[PDB]
Amino acid sequence: QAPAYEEAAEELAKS
Repeated sequence: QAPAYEEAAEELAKS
């Protein structure tokens, strides 16, 4: 599942 963590995965690499 993706509990508001999959969106942070893109923000982590795109930081």
